[PDB]
Amino acid sequence: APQTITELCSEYRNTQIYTINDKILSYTESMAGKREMVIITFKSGETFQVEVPGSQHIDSQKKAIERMKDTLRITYLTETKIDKLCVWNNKTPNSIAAISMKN
Amino acid sequence: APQTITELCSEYRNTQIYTINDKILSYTESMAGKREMVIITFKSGETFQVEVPGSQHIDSQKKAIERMKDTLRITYLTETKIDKLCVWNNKTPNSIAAISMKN
Amino acid sequence: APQTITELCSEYRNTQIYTINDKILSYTESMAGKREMVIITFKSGETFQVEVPGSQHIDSQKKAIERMKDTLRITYLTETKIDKLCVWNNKTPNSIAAISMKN
Amino acid sequence: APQTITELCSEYRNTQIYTINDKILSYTESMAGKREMVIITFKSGETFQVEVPGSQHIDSQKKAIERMKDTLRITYLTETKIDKLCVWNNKTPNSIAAISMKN
Amino acid sequence: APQTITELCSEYRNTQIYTINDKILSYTESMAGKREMVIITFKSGETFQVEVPGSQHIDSQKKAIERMKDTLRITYLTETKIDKLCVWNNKTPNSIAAISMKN
Ligand SMILES: CC(=O)N[C@H]1[C@H](O[C@@H]2[C@H](O[C@]3(C(=O)O)C[C@H](O)[C@@H](NC(C)=O)[C@H]([C@H](O)[C@H](O)CO)O3)[C@@H](O)[C@H](O[C@H]3[C@H](O)[C@@H](O)[C@H](O)O[C@@H]3CO)O[C@@H]2CO)O[C@H](CO)[C@H](O)[C@@H]1O[C@@H]1O[C@H](CO)[C@H](O)[C@H](O)[C@H]1O
Ligand SMILES: CC(=O)N[C@H]1[C@H](O[C@@H]2[C@H](O[C@]3(C(=O)O)C[C@H](O)[C@@H](NC(C)=O)[C@H]([C@H](O)[C@H](O)CO)O3)[C@@H](O)[C@H](O[C@H]3[C@H](O)[C@@H](O)[C@H](O)O[C@@H]3CO)O[C@@H]2CO)O[C@H](CO)[C@H](O)[C@@H]1O[C@@H]1O[C@H](CO)[C@H](O)[C@H](O)[C@H]1O
Ligand SMILES: CC(=O)N[C@H]1[C@H](O[C@@H]2[C@H](O[C@]3(C(=O)O)C[C@H](O)[C@@H](NC(C)=O)[C@H]([C@H](O)[C@H](O)CO)O3)[C@@H](O)[C@H](O[C@H]3[C@H](O)[C@@H](O)[C@H](O)O[C@@H]3CO)O[C@@H]2CO)O[C@H](CO)[C@H](O)[C@@H]1O[C@@H]1O[C@H](CO)[C@H](O)[C@H](O)[C@H]1O
Ligand SMILES: CC(=O)N[C@H]1[C@H](O[C@@H]2[C@H](O[C@]3(C(=O)O)C[C@H](O)[C@@H](NC(C)=O)[C@H]([C@H](O)[C@H](O)CO)O3)[C@@H](O)[C@H](O[C@H]3[C@H](O)[C@@H](O)[C@H](O)O[C@@H]3CO)O[C@@H]2CO)O[C@H](CO)[C@H](O)[C@@H]1O[C@@H]1O[C@H](CO)[C@H](O)[C@H](O)[C@H]1O
Ligand SMILES: CC(=O)N[C@H]1[C@H](O[C@@H]2[C@H](O[C@]3(C(=O)O)C[C@H](O)[C@@H](NC(C)=O)[C@H]([C@H](O)[C@H](O)CO)O3)[C@@H](O)[C@H](O[C@H]3[C@H](O)[C@@H](O)[C@H](O)O[C@@H]3CO)O[C@@H]2CO)O[C@H](CO)[C@H](O)[C@@H]1O[C@@H]1O[C@H](CO)[C@H](O)[C@H](O)[C@H]1O
Repeated sequence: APQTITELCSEYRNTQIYTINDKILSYTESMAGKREMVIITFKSGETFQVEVPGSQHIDSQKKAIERMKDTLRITYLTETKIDKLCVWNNKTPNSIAAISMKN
Repeated sequence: APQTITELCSEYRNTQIYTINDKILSYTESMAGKREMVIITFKSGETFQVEVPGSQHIDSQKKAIERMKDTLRITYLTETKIDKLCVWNNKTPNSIAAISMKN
Repeated sequence: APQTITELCSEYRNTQIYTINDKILSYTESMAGKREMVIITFKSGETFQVEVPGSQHIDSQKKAIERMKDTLRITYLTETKIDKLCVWNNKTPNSIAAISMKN
Repeated sequence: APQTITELCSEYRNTQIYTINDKILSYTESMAGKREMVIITFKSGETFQVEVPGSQHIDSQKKAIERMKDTLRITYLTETKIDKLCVWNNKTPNSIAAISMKN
Repeated sequence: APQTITELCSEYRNTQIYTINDKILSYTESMAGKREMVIITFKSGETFQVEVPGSQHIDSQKKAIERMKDTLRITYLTETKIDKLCVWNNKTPNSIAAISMKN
């Protein structure tokens, strides 16, 4: 298994590490049908999503998708600095694969 | 996928953006049969619901409805300022589709 | 849909509004078989339960029962003032149908 | 339904009330197979478990077991004083049936 | 049942106690397919994982794996000092079996 977010991110195609080093500026959550998703933005202007669950996801990802949304909300609310995001860059906005935080 | 709440809200009919820019004044939660719902009010006087799950909801929305209720409670309790709500205006009170918070 | 706890509470029989305006004094939680329930008391001496799930509950209430117990715990722990409780008065102690909090 | 932890505890065999009146000293959580359990200790030296789910549990207890572990963690982390524990004394360490907290 | 993390850890093969006595330095969470996992590091330079769920896990562990990831996040966020980790040493990085915290 990978030992860092960067190492994990390299195990995939169409991914890149964004070094954020900042707390989340805005949190957006939708329960509208077909748009069950979370959107986060930063001071940098960069916007990121957790995608709507769909056929691009395998079973093992369903709970992890829910976990990521849980993490984004509590990260937002505690003003916790996110270190890095591993994101897929074939989606608009870029889609969150992994998150890291340092303290 | 949409990049902001406003953009997401535009992908639906009978929706409008309320710019709230305030913490939640009151939180009401019900486990009474056929009224399994949350109601939030603001200082502005405006009241909003998360609807009882029903036939107007698709399967993908069940977990998101529960998420929205989770978010409203923790938002309330932390006195977090809500920025915008995307709501359906063909329900009374208006029904929450999406929420945003800025920091 | 109702716009306030009081309005919601009036849609049912054997219910009444208790104006609490206080934080929870004691929180009791049981995982003993047939007594999977939460009990709360106040400084006023009044005691309230979330009933054990049973045949008086419809399916849509299962998740809401669990939510109400979640809310009672976090409310207790944060010393959050409860405003009102809608309770069923044909149970001993009185059984929680809805809760409100103002800030 | 019972109105206090003590009253609830008396509806069972092999149970006793421990008056703790203290915050949790240590929290131990295991995800090892056949040892999916939580252990808590106190300054008094007394140790308590939430048992591994097994055939001694009825269906209605599955969620309540998970709730009890949730409560123990958040209680530990907030340094919340536990008042009383209703425990089964036919297990080693004694097994948690109910918990109460006063404020 | 075991009464301490050390005692529990001894009921398994390929395990060892790491005495950490420190808060978590970094928290990494991934929802990428086949890498649904959490990684934590410490100031000591030691890295640990909660493994991706797979055939090495029995059914009773599914909920416990999710709980462990919940605990790591909230532990990280509250800067709570971990005391000990029971870890499997036949995985890279070492894989978390149990955790303890003292206060
Ligand atoms: C790049 C891509 O299409 N990914 C989609 C994936 O396709 C699989 C293979 O992609 C990789 C990858 O994601 O980069 C290759 C990695 O080595 C794998 N990494 C690890 C650590 O296992 C991952 C991983 O297995 C999956 O992501 C987990 O589900 O997959 C890709 O190389 C392979 O391509 C085949 C192709 O299918 C076939 O038509 C052609 O004949 O040959 C190609 C070259 O071999 O296909 C793999 C699956 O068959 O498939 C998943 C569903 O399994 C998704 O569709 C994924 O798309 C991304 O999904 C993300 C969410 O998980 C997110 O939405 C991204 O935006 C999507 O692009
Ligand atoms: C307006 C309406 O009745 N919406 C109900 C919806 O109906 C479907 C179509 O809905 C839209 C919409 O809701 O605005 C159109 C959007 O482009 C869609 N957006 C996206 C991003 O896909 C949404 C979305 O797919 C759904 O909301 C997700 O469930 O749907 C609606 O336009 C369509 O109307 C047809 C009509 O049926 C047909 O006779 C006629 O010839 O063509 C019309 C369009 O040209 O019907 C669609 C259903 O097949 O359906 C959902 C559940 O399926 C809801 O019932 C929705 O009502 C709202 O539900 C909300 C909660 O999700 C909330 O309760 C609101 O108050 C409800 O009005
Ligand atoms: C009062 C009562 O007995 N409630 C039980 C309920 O019975 C149903 C009807 O009750 C009402 C009510 O609770 O006030 C009537 C309301 O208008 C309804 N309000 C709304 C917004 O929907 C509610 C609501 O539907 C339910 O609470 C949700 O399940 O129900 C009751 O009037 C009706 O009695 C009829 C009977 O059906 C008929 O055959 C007889 O001959 O005459 C009566 C009078 O016309 O029966 C309804 C059910 O068929 O049913 C639910 C289960 O669905 C429960 O059993 C409920 O008991 C309460 O449950 C609470 C928690 O949910 C709590 O434990 C209380 O202590 C219980 O009394
Ligand atoms: C004491 C005991 O062995 N309990 C096990 C239980 O057995 C049932 C009866 O237990 C009581 C009890 O716990 O004291 C009696 C109480 O009045 C009941 N209280 C309420 C509110 O219902 C409880 C309760 O029903 C259950 O605990 C909920 O699951 O049960 C016990 O009296 C009865 O014993 C019979 C025996 O079966 C029969 O052969 C003999 O002829 O007469 C005896 C006296 O009537 O059996 C009852 C069920 O068959 O069953 C549960 C699960 O079904 C557990 O096995 C329980 O063991 C405890 O489980 C705890 C966790 O829930 C914990 O791990 C303890 O360490 C276990 O002892
Ligand atoms: C060492 C190993 O490979 N363990 C895998 C396990 O194998 C079972 C036995 O493992 C023990 C153990 O892990 O120490 C023995 C303990 O006494 C048990 N402890 C308790 C408290 O009950 C545990 C426990 O029951 C399991 O973890 C339950 O999930 O298991 C192992 O001794 C036994 O090996 C046999 C072999 O099968 C047989 O061919 C040969 O003739 O004799 C051997 C030695 O007597 O096999 C047992 C299974 O039948 O199986 C589990 C899944 O059931 C895992 O695969 C486990 O591998 C580890 O899994 C961990 C996560 O759970 C982690 O990822 C580690 O990295 C894996 O090594």
